[PDB]
This record gives sequence, structure tokens and C-alpha cells, in this order.
Amino acid sequence: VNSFSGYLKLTDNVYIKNADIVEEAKKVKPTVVVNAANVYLKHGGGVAGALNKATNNAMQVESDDYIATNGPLKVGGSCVLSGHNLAKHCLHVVGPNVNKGEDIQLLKSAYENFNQHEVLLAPLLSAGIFGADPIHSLRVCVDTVRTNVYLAVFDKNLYDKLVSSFL
Ligand SMILES: C[C@H]1CC[C@@](O)(CNc2ncnc3[nH]ccc23)CC1
Ligand SMILES: [Cl-]
Repeated sequence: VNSFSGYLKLTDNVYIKNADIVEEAKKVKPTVVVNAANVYLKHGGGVAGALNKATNNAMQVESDDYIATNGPLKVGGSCVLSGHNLAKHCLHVVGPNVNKGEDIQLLKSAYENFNQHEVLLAPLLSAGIFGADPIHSLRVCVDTVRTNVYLAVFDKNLYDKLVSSFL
């Protein structure tokens, strides 16, 4: 039993809710919140820009130190950093950004990072400003993640279409 509330159950291990991931994070304070990161951990917009704003830019400060030490992530890769005031940890995961021409096949590799964590709050990877079809992203999520994932979809209109079209 966990403290995630109001989710629709999609499969044995995947749950979905129309919600702002920022507001969800502050309520549950989960062990792991997933960020829709880029390889540079530049959290300017989308989910990343919103999460970073909620940390008063502390996420960006920590991220810049991480990159200065380690260099960029791989597309499809991830790193674990602090969750600041939102969660214990933030798993920064890089899905492909279609608006950069990046290979959508790497979306499965991106979701594989979730399997290293028993429970996660997460957005749909490569959705929103990353330009991929959120319906496809949901399919890859369900077919790749085996741990317990609670998916927050900000767009109420998008949430309804994802539910109604789910196979
Ligand atoms: C274009 C849509 C793509 C899918 C989204 O779910 C991604 N953005 C977010 N998702 C969840 N909490 C959030 N809080 C702030 C942003 C945000 C909603 C927008
Ligand atoms: Cl977005």
C-alpha cells in the first residue's frame, strides 16, 4: 500500500492520473520522481522546467555540478540526483526528442531506467515538447516498465484520450 490517490489502474504495474506532476510530487513526496530531462540537464521548459521552478532552481544548480563532473547523459540514459523538496530522489531520464531528430527506438531504453526503482511518479517520456505521440509513449511504458509506475498527465484532454484509446 502507498499514498498515491485517485489513479486509474491500467495494468498489473501501471497507474495513470490527470494531474500536474509538480503538484502531485509536493503532496505524496514519493521516493522517486522522474524528470523528463535532456542530455545537458538544462531544465528550461516542459516537465523539467516546471519541476526545477518548484525547487527554486536548486535542481538546476545540482545538475550543473553533475554535468561539470560527468559530462552529458546519453539519449536513453539517466542519473539519480536529489529530489529536493519534491521527493527523496529525482531520476532524470532522457527520452528521445523528436523535434531534434532523435531515434524514437531509444524510448524503450529510456523507460528501462524505471526498472531500477520499485515505485516511481513519472511523466510520459518524450511526450509534450519532446514531440512524440503520447499514446505510443504509454504503450512503450506498459510494455517495458515492470516496477510500479504512477503516470501524471497534465493535459486533461490528453488524459482522456490516453485512457479511451488504451488497449
Ligand atoms: C503536452 C503534454 C504532454 C504530457 C504532459 O503530461 C507533460 N507535462 C507535465 N506532466 C505532468 N505534470 C506536469 N507539471 C508541469 C508540467 C507537466 C502534459 C503536457
Ligand atoms: Cl511538455
